[PDB]
Amino acid sequence: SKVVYVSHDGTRRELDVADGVSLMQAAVSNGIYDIVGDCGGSASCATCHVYVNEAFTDKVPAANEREIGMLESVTAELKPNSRLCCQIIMTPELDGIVVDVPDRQW
Ligand code: FES
Repeated sequence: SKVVYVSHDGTRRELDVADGVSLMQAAVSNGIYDIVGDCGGSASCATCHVYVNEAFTDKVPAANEREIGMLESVTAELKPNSRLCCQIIMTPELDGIVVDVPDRQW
């Protein structure tokens, strides 16, 4: 399924992500350098921060308590649509999802 990672300067990078793969994993294994994913996807670091386009924030599972706590420590601006993309699992239902990546993770 399609996922578009828009870098902070506007570059739209599209990837085909298989079902069950997190957006963080697909990102770090396909050159999306603006996403670090340091902890490996256990909602333990804040380095996979992205802004989910509002047309999809409702189709994606709500952030659990751990993510909510971790998001408080994001280094870039924290927005209402901020999410740790390691917590977003790709599914056909999300095909076309767009996420904007901040200018910093650390
Ligand atoms: S990869 Fe660490 S919180 Fe997402």
